[PDB]
Amino acid sequence: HHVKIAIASDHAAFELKEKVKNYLLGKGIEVEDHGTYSEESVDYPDYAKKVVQSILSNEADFGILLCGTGLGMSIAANRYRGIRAALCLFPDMARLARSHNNANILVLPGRLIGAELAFWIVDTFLSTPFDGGRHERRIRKIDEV
Amino acid sequence: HHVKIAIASDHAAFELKEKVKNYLLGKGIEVEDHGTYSEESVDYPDYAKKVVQSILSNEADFGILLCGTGLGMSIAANRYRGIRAALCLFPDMARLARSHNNANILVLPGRLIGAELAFWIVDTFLSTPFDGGRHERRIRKIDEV
Amino acid sequence: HHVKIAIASDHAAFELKEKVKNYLLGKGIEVEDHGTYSEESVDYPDYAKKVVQSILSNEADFGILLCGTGLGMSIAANRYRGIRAALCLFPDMARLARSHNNANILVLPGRLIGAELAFWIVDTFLSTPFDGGRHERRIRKIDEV
Amino acid sequence: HHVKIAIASDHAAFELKEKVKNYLLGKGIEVEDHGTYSEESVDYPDYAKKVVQSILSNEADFGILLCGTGLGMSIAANRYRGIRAALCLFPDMARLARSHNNANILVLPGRLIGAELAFWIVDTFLSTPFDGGRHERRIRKIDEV
Repeated sequence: HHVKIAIASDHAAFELKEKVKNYLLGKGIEVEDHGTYSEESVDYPDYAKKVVQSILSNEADFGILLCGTGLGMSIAANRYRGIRAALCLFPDMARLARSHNNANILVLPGRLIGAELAFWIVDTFLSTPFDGGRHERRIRKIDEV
Repeated sequence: HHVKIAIASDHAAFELKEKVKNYLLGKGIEVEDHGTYSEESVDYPDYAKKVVQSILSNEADFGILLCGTGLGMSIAANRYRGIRAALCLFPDMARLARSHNNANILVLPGRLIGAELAFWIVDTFLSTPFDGGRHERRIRKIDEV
Repeated sequence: HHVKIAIASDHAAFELKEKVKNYLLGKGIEVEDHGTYSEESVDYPDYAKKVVQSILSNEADFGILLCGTGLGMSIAANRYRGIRAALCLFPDMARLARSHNNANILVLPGRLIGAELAFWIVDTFLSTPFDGGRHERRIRKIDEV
Repeated sequence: HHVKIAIASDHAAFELKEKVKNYLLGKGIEVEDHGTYSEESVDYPDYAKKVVQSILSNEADFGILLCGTGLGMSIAANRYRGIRAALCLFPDMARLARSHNNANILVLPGRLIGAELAFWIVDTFLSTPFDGGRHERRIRKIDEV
């Protein structure tokens, strides 16, 4: 449980964000919730930036970003060198995001998946090591922009 | 059929890339294939950059990028301002990628989905307009990095 | 809105069942809720049978069955000749379930999908006609046991 | 590798059926291929029955059935008492199909999923034990028709 998560969502994925946060808190995982804090309409990139800043500053180990489909977050967060944000719809995607892409942000679709599936994806994401190997060159090439 | 597509993949998604290319060619859609041109091992970011350059230079209207899971491509392509690359696993995701995110690159997982599903995703992506509206602010915010 | 739905779930998919029911009711669609009526533990086949009976007696036009993954319901309901229960995880599956399989029961996974995705699947299921054609022989063969 | 699989598909899922068969054969798993043996048009229920008969006669340990979407096979095979055929689109579904439903037939969508994903689903299906417990009552209730 000694892993620190920075989490954020827009209004469309607020409900799932809350469930994921509470799931983590229930395991004694340290969670910083960057919002949003209601279902009033907000813009996803504002929230991507808060989690990004926390990862780039080494203030959290992993990020979790959520919007309706995950697409907006997957686009906004990956604007930043050093960020590898992975939109995962089932656990094997999270496994590979970690194993192959050394992903540091998990992106979830708040209107598309169920909470219990989200929890399995989160557990896989947080418990899978990076394989290194031939993947390392590829991850470095992402940031050779 | 007057739409121009720039397509690329790594070796893991070469087979699906070829099928998608041929599907497009069979409809009389202009396709520029940036490679890779075999199953010999290559690095996905090298191929993301070729499609990106083509979109940013207004040499193609839409990009299609493929790797094993789509994750590497979704990360690498979204490093670039002006690029909105959307990892879509089923047609409604492509619909929303266009409607809400004005996506200009479709990312597909070459080992995860079937060809006929990929074709439906592609058809949806290429035939859905951007809604504009309140989405426009969000897409602009992505590039306010 | 002149379509009558018989719906049921076990305890694991109670929450989604309620959301789907209320979604339908909000469109003025007639819904008969066969339960379950809480999250206390129950057995999915008991609920499959209630919706099945309603379809076979021509008391409802379509059924909707839900459990955690959809698997139990897809197995239990398809024990009955005349029932074509289709486990659909995204809208194109519901489209084909109707177009090709003339499905009369939609099965949804209550822990795996999000409510808004479920609503799109339901809308597709209820609004897609059967194509007939060469599919008719296949549907008849299902019941030649 | 001492597990015997009976496999069958219609024409729409012939390609994936062949890949799955060869994957199994490459691990030294005994596979009986009930067809179909080309892409000429056939009717899925004819093939469901062949695998079903093999499972009910204790001539194979597990079945694998494939059609375009999996829906036809999931309906046709589950007509038979003693058969628990599970349409699985990702590995966790196969895990639960085994753990909770003691599934004896895996159903795969031949046009919807990629081969490497199918292989992961198959590996999970064949390597997961039934949990028993409170699931046993439910599986018995399926056959109390």
